[PDB]
Amino acid sequence: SVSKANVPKIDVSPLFGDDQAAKMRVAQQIDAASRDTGFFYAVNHGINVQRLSQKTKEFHMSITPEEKWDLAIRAYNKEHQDQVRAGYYLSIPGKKAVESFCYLNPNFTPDHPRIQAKTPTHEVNVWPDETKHPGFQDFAEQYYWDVFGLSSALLKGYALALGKEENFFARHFKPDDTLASVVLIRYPYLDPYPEAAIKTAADGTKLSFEWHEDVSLITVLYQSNVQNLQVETAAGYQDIEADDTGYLINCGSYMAHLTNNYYKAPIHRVKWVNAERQSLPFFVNLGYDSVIDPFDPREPNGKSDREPLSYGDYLQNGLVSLINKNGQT
Ligand SMILES: C=C[C@@H](NC(=O)[C@H](CS)NC(=O)CCC[C@H](N)C(=O)O)C(=O)O
Ligand SMILES: [Fe+2]
Repeated sequence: SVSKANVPKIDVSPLFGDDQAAKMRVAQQIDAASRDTGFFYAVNHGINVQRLSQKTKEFHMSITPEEKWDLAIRAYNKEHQDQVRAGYYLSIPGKKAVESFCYLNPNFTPDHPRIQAKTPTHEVNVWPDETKHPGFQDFAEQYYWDVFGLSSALLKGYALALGKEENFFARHFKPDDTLASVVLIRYPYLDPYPEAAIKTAADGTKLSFEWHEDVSLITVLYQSNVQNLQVETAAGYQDIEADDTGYLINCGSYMAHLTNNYYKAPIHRVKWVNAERQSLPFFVNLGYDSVIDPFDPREPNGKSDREPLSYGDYLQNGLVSLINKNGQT
């Protein structure tokens, strides 16, 4: 039988305020978690996650096959050549159970300079029809900003944890340019459950999604209360307990690049569970030209061999790489 992973619950509320010592104590907990399994739960985050789950459920349960084609990314709909990242990722009954809706920075409009330059990784969100999904766009855009706010607080924790000034990451994470994404994932109950949608691990464990590191600086995740995630540690894969009041946080491979692997991007996977459930990640990405200098907090002089890498280059190589390893989602 499988061990439970150490995933501490960290009260992050001090990261929103001005008590500096209290913030350092939070930063210490982030450091410890980041250097152990690489996961923690942010609690006292201030987000209304009951409404987030409720409104997401309404959307997933009421969207029709026709609307899905109309919002489809280009992998499902060749008419939609500008939609690499944003839109609907369809299920395929009998083959692929998971389906999702991805959106980016709401400030990415036709008049934003990056959209006018056609810079890669930037797109204008697509939305379903307002009368069919009343309030959904407004809710989802407001959600993007609420989780942006949590994520900025978190990034102040990570900076402090690494011995830097608090805005070290947060100042490259800006409303005007962030490449961050929200994905509203539906994992359905199905019987019979399509076997092609289940993968078997080297240890026999049935999976919905195989082992990987995240393409992110950090990932800020809300999930329903159904246990599914596993993290690889030196002792094997361990179960991450559910907590549908908190956000599950981990570093992605950009953080590992910046810190010369002092904060690793923890390898994790998703168990197959036959139950209706939701997974709503926010992938904290910086702007296309952010190029933080890699450093190394193990070393007295803090210096690293690694070459700077622009977030945009990282993200474009990274998103195409995760689709070829683990399949189209
Ligand atoms: C967060 C956990 C979740 N996994 C996933 O969604 C997997 C790996 S984290 N991720 C993806 O497909 C990356 C797409 C990122 C998004 N379209 C974007 O353009 O930025 C799961 O529950 O399967
Ligand atoms: Fe992941």
